[PDB]
Amino acid sequence: IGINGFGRIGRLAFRRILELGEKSSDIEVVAINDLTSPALLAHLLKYDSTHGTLNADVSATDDSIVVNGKNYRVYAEPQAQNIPWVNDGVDFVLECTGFYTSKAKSQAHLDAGAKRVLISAPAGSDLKTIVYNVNDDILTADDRIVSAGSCTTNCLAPLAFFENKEFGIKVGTMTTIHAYTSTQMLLDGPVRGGNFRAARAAGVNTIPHSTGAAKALGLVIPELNGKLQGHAQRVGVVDGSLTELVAILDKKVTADEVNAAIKKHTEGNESFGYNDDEIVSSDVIGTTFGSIFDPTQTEVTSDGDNQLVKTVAWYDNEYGFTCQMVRTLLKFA
Amino acid sequence: IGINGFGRIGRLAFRRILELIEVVAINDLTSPALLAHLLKYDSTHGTLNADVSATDDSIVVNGKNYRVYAEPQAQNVLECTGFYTSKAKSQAHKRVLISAPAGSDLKTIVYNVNDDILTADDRIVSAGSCTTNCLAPLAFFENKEFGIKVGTMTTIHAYTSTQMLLDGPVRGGNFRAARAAGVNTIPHSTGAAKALGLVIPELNGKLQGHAQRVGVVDGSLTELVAILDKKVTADEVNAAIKKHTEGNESFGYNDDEIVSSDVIGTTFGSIFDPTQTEVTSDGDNQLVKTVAWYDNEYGFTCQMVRTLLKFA
Amino acid sequence: MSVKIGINGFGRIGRLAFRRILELGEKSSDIEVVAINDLTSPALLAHLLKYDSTHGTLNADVSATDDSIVVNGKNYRVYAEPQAQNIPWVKNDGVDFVLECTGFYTSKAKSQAHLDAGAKRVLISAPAGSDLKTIVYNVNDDILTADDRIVSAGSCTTNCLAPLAFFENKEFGIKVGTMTTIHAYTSTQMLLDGPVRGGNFRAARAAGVNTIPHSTGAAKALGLVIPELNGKLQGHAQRVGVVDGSLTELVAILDKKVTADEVNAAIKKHTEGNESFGYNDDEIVSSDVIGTTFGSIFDPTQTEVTSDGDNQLVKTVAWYDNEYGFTCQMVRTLLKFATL
Amino acid sequence: SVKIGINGFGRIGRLAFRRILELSDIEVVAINDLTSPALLAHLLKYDSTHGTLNADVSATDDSIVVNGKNYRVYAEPQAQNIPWVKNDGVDFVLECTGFYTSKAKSQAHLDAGAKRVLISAPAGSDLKTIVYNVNDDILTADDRIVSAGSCTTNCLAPLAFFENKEFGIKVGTMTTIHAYTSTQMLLDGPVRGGNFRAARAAGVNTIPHSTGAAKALGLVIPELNGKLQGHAQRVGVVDGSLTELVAILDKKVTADEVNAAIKKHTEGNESFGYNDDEIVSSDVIGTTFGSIFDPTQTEVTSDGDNQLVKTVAWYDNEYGFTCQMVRTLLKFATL
Ligand SMILES: NC(=O)c1ccc[n+]([C@@H]2O[C@H](COP(=O)([O-])OP(=O)(O)OC[C@H]3O[C@@H](n4cnc5c(N)ncnc54)[C@H](O)[C@@H]3O)[C@@H](O)[C@H]2O)c1
Ligand SMILES: NC(=O)c1ccc[n+]([C@@H]2O[C@H](COP(=O)([O-])OP(=O)(O)OC[C@H]3O[C@@H](n4cnc5c(N)ncnc54)[C@H](O)[C@@H]3O)[C@@H](O)[C@H]2O)c1
Ligand SMILES: NC(=O)c1ccc[n+]([C@@H]2O[C@H](COP(=O)([O-])OP(=O)(O)OC[C@H]3O[C@@H](n4cnc5c(N)ncnc54)[C@H](O)[C@@H]3O)[C@@H](O)[C@H]2O)c1
Ligand SMILES: NC(=O)c1ccc[n+]([C@@H]2O[C@H](COP(=O)([O-])OP(=O)(O)OC[C@H]3O[C@@H](n4cnc5c(N)ncnc54)[C@H](O)[C@@H]3O)[C@@H](O)[C@H]2O)c1
Repeated sequence: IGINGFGRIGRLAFRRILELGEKSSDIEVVAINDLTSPALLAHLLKYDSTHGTLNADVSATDDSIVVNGKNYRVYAEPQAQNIPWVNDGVDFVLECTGFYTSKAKSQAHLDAGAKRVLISAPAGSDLKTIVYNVNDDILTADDRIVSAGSCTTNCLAPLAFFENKEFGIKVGTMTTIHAYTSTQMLLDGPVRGGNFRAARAAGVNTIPHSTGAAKALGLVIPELNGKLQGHAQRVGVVDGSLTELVAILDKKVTADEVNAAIKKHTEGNESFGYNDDEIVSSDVIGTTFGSIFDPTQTEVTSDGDNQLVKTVAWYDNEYGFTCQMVRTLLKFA
Repeated sequence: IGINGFGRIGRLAFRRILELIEVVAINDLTSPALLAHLLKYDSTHGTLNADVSATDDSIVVNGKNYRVYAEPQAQNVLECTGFYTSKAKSQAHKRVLISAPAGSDLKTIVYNVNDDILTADDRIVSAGSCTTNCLAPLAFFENKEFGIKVGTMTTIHAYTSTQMLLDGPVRGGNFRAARAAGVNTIPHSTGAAKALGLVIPELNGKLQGHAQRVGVVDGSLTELVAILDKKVTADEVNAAIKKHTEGNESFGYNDDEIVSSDVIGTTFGSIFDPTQTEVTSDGDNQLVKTVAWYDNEYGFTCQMVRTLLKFA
Repeated sequence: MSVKIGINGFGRIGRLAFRRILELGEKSSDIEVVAINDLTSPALLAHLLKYDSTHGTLNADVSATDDSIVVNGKNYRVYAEPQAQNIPWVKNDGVDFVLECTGFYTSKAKSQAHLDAGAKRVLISAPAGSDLKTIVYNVNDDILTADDRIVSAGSCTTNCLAPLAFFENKEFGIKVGTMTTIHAYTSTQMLLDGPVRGGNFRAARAAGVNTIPHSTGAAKALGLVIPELNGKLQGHAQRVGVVDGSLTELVAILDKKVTADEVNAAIKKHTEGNESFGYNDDEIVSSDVIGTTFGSIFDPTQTEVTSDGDNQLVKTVAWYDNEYGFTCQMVRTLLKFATL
Repeated sequence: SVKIGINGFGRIGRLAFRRILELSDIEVVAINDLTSPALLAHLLKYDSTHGTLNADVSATDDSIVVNGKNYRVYAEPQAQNIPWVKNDGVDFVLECTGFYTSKAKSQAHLDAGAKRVLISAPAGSDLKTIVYNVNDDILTADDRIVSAGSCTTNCLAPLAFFENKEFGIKVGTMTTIHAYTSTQMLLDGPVRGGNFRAARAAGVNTIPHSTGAAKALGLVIPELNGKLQGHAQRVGVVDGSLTELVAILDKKVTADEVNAAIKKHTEGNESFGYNDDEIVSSDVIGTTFGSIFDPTQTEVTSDGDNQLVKTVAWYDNEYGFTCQMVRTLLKFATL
């Protein structure tokens, strides 16, 4: 594997692959590309303000990072086609930059000689978007450029998939109360894209924000195609998010009935977990699920024949999503 | 006018009454010196542009004396302590306005929704919660125009003084209220939806909802997801609700794509935000999302003071 | 057949002390915790032990009963007696020794209550006056004797400053010093501006959105830990908007003319194999020390010597996890104090 | 009227615009940045630190409109190609981009036809560094490119100047407990310059950080050249900072004596204020002083003949420093 973008997702992908050890023996990272010195990349891998200090020996050379006696070549090629990692025997590209979020853009990795590309984000409606343990089965040996979806997609998908299987979703709306991310502003100022809300200080604001996670969920769950919409509120934490789903269902239900039906689909599920301890956002930081169902927030509102059903799942939008991406990575082998 | 509880709401009530009626005395659990200091210097709302000092038994603002008591039992009124949230408790205090929900056995007033149910016989009145003053007008005018069959609310809400600075024992013993407010999204109860029946009787039993407490000092928004009687578009929802904001000092309007800190210091109980309106349709099934911002401190406080002035 | 601990105050320090004793396992075998006292339900105490916003989720089986907390099949009786003298844990649970972590018994006279309830010994998780021993493990744990009944583990700042000042003074001689600790907010601070116990104008202010100047006795009282520095240091804190992780800056006039390299090499040698006084030259920031087991971590990258002829100021800096770092120091002092 | 072009409509640039607007025979006529006028108008109107501008703010395709007055917005990354002198009559450029932090770079504004340039940062040793009400008197009619120093320089300079005047500073060290700034990272990641500490999430860290404010204070107070060093701790608030100074003085002093001596130099001083109410960082947000002396934190440590003196001053590193720069801009008109 070649990692393009050794950012939050790229470095956590590296940590996840490393900590899996033998359960990841079928893959091996060999090289990294970013816009930065190997010295700083080694430093950021080692010391993480959100996830703590890597329990491993981390150093840098003029052109690489060294972890536990193993050399990882670092390039600084802004153009994906000019990365010569295919010098390192790269077969697949983990595309984590946010600048190649297209079949047409990620084509560059296939030009540099990659077999396959997995993009760490939504990447259009014209390729497969995989949420592991929802639709990883649509993957075939012909697939060259695949989206691992967004963090919100990996949280919403299993909640919606199993809720719809059990009760039938006619229509739903989503709000994700979502940790701030690296595209946001530390202080009010000019932001790429020019968005009036993305421009605002992330740490001291609730910021309404677009996600396609609901609108595009059709790519992951065809039966929900065109049935969901939603948006995010970016709030003042570094990591840890929850998705609220409000839906009209086919079936009349109670909260207990919704919770027992969804919970059964979490039994032994490493992608879609369960928690009824009344956790809060920081409790999911470092968890390995893409989605954690929280029955304690389930709410069914009924007046005669009209019924609204609220369900909620937590997610570590960094490490939780990353563990989903790595599961999807391993399946590509 | 006696302010019981010179806290966030009590001190902002004092600032609001001053900047506009007159306060004559204050009760809390603290020295006059600290109360004068907290009135003067406010981490959320800035420095009071007035001369503030203390004596051994009072606060002085612009040459005017405001007597300070430290009596825990009110049996020794703007009730802002959070410890007298009942007709029975507030009995201790001509009239009492409680700065919070206070049960189903007295009137709960959201100014510019139901302040007209007030009569000269009313002695103990609830000004409702901050969330009630935000939700009420959004639900009232949305229901008037389109008919709400059923709705759920989520308020993305600033942390408040009942929450914990760091994980620890909290009064009430709630597992979530116990957790560090500044570094958590914390699911949290509000009665604002379930009890909205007290303010808007026809929405009784039609709404539920809850809060997510998030890591800002002040400034909140309410999301309402509803099944309506009428098929609508976002533009149609926004134009219909917006007309009810024209000249409305309690229910304002903003389409500039603001964020939470922009409402800090605003005088509305509720600010409709058309930019977040969302209609989801598959055949005959339709969900409508509407959103209103609120300064849960100063916005709610300006609502309480409007309700206070109507008592004269 | 070991010394049985009652924890009074299952707060930040109390719960982390419990986690530290648990994770030490056999290295803590000559201690065992049997009982807890606080102002709350066992259900909430078990919840707070399990889920920690700063230090993460306890890798253990945690539950509650009507009157206790259960960790890994082991029962820990929970009382809710606000008066230390009325905690029946001596007769009920066999408590030898009280770990006093409430902040409300921060005196020989107040902590006397535990000796009245029948405890042999009390270790206070804070400064507790100038009339009992204040121990910083690996500076002065040697002044402990079997006669000692009520002992202070010092403050977090004391456990950070003490070794930095002790070894700096040993190598160069401190004539005079001032300290500033840039310190995480703590549970005594306010979430939003308002009335605070003690009435302090600064402690009253919203902790998350302010730099708040604040008293520490850590410098003034450092004499209790290091007699030769007695009356030579003063200092104060700036409380800043993080949940945990602090650093102490020491500015001193030394006997010796020095360079930064010379100060760093001399102090560093006293960190070799030192479980209490660690070393880090990776250019870390506050969050990097959250969960570290040192009371103090020397940071040579911040060392600064300012010279104009014969006038010289030396700035040295050490990080500390004011929660878990200090707690690991308190537990080291606990394991010695009980085994005396 | 004094006619101003703002280059860089960032934190400092937008606050400079607010300050000049609220003031006095000074007027902004044009703005240059790398963004839409729509977003610039939005950020001027709504400020997460300083609140909502009490004025009517709108945008056109090429300008910002405030209270029926048009302010042309350019998007020229090269200072020499900003046509604001011929188009808008710009006299003085307020350089607030961070990318022209040199006599040689800011020369570009003089090439585009500007009379003078004031740079909102340290800008080297080969032009004057002015802290208003310390050394604004060294300005002459020949000075065309001037540094306003840093926020920390405007806080430290008066504290050190008046402390040294009264007692003589032999040697000092500074720590500024400083709000996070726009160069810092919202989350751990690659940062320009590659600094291991500047790379770290600003909102959840105390981050040790360089300032030249002490080492280069020689530019403002020549006699303290080589006598001071120091550094910053970047902490998790949006704005509001304090400078601690620890010094060996010529004179034996008490805290009361230090406080009375320094306080005298704050009387009527619009640049170097006084506050003994036991304030905290947020209380200085929106204040107009470059420095606010806080006697409550004064500390003298003595053993025999060895004495350390700790003094402290607060500063709104945004609006306080900005009010200092606008003061230096108005003095430019008297030249
Ligand atoms: N952070 C999350 O919660 C999260 C989770 C799921 C999806 N994602 C997606 O993953 C991607 C990465 O986001 P992130 O949070 O890691 O951001 P980040 O800014 O931390 O990571 C981006 C990294 O890519 C590097 N980079 C940028 N342009 C490059 C180029 N042209 N060539 C090489 N390297 C380049 C940057 O220097 C940086 O290190 C985005 O597409 C994002 O939407 C993020
Ligand atoms: N802050 C908000 O967003 C908001 C908005 C609407 C309503 N409210 C309600 O207003 C009330 C006050 O909340 P707040 O945010 O001002 O909190 P706060 O804690 O700052 O104010 C409460 C004040 O009352 C004092 N007090 C406590 N017990 C007392 C007693 N027995 N006698 C006298 N004084 C006593 C406290 O010392 C404190 O000064 C609560 O009911 C709250 O639910 C809060
Ligand atoms: N937090 C730090 O960084 C730190 C570091 C070292 C020292 N300390 C000291 O440790 C002590 C505790 O501080 P903390 O941060 O753990 O605070 P905390 O508020 O989290 O813990 C105090 C606990 O004691 C309980 N309590 C209070 N009064 C009680 C009583 N009368 N009886 C029983 N339980 C009672 C409270 O309910 C709470 O659970 C203080 O003396 C503090 O100064 C704190
Ligand atoms: N923020 C503070 O506390 C503070 C205080 C004193 C000094 N300063 C200095 O002020 C300057 C600006 O700092 P800031 O915090 O306002 O930063 P900022 O990022 O908020 O502002 C910089 C602005 O300049 C614009 N810009 C960048 N390059 C440009 C170019 N070539 N042409 C035109 N516009 C360009 C950017 O779009 C942005 O709007 C820096 O030199 C900084 O060191 C900052």
